[PDB]
Amino acid sequence: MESAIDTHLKCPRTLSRRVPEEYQPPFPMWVARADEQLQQVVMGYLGVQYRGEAQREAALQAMRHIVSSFSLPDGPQTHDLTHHTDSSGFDNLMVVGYWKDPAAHCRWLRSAEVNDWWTSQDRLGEGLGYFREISAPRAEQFETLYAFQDNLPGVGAVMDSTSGEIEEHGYWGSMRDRFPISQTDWMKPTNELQVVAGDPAKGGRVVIMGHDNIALIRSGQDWADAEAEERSLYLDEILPTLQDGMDFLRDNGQPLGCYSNRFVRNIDLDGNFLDVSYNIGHWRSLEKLERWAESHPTHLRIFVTFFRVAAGLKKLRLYHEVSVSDAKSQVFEYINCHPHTGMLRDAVVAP
Amino acid sequence: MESAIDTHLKCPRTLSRRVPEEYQPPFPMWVARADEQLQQVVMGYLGVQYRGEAQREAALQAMRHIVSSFSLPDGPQTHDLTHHTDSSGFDNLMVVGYWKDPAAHCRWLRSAEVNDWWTSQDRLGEGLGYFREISAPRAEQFETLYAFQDNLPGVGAVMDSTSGEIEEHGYWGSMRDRFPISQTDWMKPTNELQVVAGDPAKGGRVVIMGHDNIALIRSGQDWADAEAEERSLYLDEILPTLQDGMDFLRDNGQPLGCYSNRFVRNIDLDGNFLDVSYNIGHWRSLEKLERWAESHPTHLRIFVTFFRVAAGLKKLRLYHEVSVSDAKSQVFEYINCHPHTGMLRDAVVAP
Ligand code: HEM
Ligand code: HEM
Repeated sequence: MESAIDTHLKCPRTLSRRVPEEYQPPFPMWVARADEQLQQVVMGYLGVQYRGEAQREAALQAMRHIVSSFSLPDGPQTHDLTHHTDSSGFDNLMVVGYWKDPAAHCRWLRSAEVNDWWTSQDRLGEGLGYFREISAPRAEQFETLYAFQDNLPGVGAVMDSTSGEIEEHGYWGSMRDRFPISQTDWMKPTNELQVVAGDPAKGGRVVIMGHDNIALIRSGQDWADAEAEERSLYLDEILPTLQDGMDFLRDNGQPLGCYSNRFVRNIDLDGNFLDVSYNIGHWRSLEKLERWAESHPTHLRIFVTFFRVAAGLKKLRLYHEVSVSDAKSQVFEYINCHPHTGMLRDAVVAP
Repeated sequence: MESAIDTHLKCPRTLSRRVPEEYQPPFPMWVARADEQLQQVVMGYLGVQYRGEAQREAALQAMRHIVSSFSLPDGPQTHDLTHHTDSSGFDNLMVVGYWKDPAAHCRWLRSAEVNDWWTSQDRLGEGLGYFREISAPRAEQFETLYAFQDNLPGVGAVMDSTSGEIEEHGYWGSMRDRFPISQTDWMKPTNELQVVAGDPAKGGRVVIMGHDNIALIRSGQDWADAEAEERSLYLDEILPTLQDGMDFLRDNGQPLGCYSNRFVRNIDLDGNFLDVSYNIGHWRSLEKLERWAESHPTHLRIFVTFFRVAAGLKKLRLYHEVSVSDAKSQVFEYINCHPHTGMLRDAVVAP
């Protein structure tokens, strides 16, 4: 039994864990580890938005261009591509790139080939929407939790190794306790999403300024290796409730502090689906997310199922990563996207 | 004319500059430039404190040990060594190291050679004080201003080049306007310096937790190369008033939000003085520092002299660097130092 907080990130606490030192969790779970060299990661979501069959091939070709850009020097270490249809009826292709070094990310982003493409007036006449939602949490500002040990997805893939079994899980509040910064910091939101260039209502190029301690969750499901048994457990017994939860956040999240809820399925560059999905959730604060996860019947129903089946699990892969970031480490930019896209929906015009 | 804010760090402003776009400064001044690869610097002040002639040789040797540690793998790019006698009558040797990569800094800090020496029980029995005051401002969170273009000292030494003449200087508020983060952030202090291990009153090992937006100023004077004329201008006409302002901050700074004011002179490892000095000032916020600089007769007197003599200066080198940093990027640690040392003085015991 180990703490989820890596030894180099342990600090004298000025805030207490939810559970006492004697706490033992109910079943094994693991976290991603990295040594002191991992200072900050960059999580970059790049999207292509389109409407209808009419624009499907153009969208895939734009996304091929973006993914190809990841192969340029200082591109991300790892990436994956997803699709979802939003509540406005628009299709959205999203690729996430992970960097383990923010200087490399910035070299890539500022490079002529990348920046000339993104800043070109030509992006405005292509009948597609494009967007960038980028955050750079420090090592202190994220946590991961896996129900398995090998082949860690998402941010875990850019870290060094897997921990042994960790103490801080199996109770509400445990996510927070796994963030090293929770030792001393409440992670409170300040200020608001703010429109700082363009107009969300009118398309074109729009820049949304972020705010400190926006929480971002990627919670994922990978059933690609499951046999008939675990495949059925997932698709028949977990997914229908999860879908209800994701629809709920998508359609009713605004008053709860859920700025954007996407429920996405991995695809390849031909647009064929893979048996892997995840939520991408942007929240005003970690506390808002905590409230929903611990009280909504959808999440509570699947939480119970997990506790019940966790011991049997062989191939079904369930995990999450959650992070917070500083305003100074966030980018939210949109080109010809509809007004409910991502952080456009809740951005404040004149705070 | 150029902006002080480097092109990659310009943002849509939500806070306005103090002067309008048409403003032209009264005389030329320059800043340090670095490209997008410079993400964050680390400024590490490492000290050895002693009292009396009886501890002098032991203190110089302790500092030789510390300076020799900078040659270890992932040591600082640059460093310099200073002496001052504090108001408590203790002598203080301080070496500053600058890193341009925080991962390198952290590899060095956590290395067995460095960390075993710092954490050893042996440190407590040596009749000397040791301290570390380390901060890591992002590129957005510091500014430099030089009255010259070549051989930039301090943090400038780890940056890439010197700018052309810059717009944002010559008025109160210009320091603030030179910080890229001032485009959107008031840089307000939150919370307080807090004792989180040990007891400042009782020596031994003491850890002080920082707070967001502590301001750190290094304002320097180098007359080493001045011929007759500039040597007299400095030592006869500037220094006596500067000394009065430094004594004021040292002895009367607490109510003003100056946590620590040190006026130090460079030395070699033998303790021979060099003709270079600087202030090392730690302030609750940039605003507190602004108020003092723009209103105190000492600083105002030398400000005026500078305006008068700036056109003539050839060899006398005057400059500053000012930074703010996040609580999560600060270290304030003390071993057997007296209770008025650095951040021990104003640290709150039970906030
Ligand atoms: C297959 C789908 C899911 C299942 C079976 C599931 C189940 C669970 C379980 C069992 C835990 C506690 C883990 C532990 O500490 O050992 C947990 C934590 C959590 N889940 Fe889910 N979950 C799923 C999807 C999601 C999604 C899509 C969200 C998005 C909001 C979410 C939000 C959370 C949060 C915020 C926590 C941390 C609670 C805390 O520690 O305070 N979950 N989930
Ligand atoms: C020989 C010593 C010094 C001289 C001749 C001097 C003079 C000046 C001058 C002329 C400026 C305005 C520069 C410009 O914007 O063009 C300035 C700015 C400033 N100085 Fe000094 N100074 C000296 C030392 C110090 C020291 C030791 C401190 C430490 C507190 C200090 C604090 C400041 C601050 C905070 C500003 C920025 C004011 C603002 O832009 O709002 N100075 N100084």
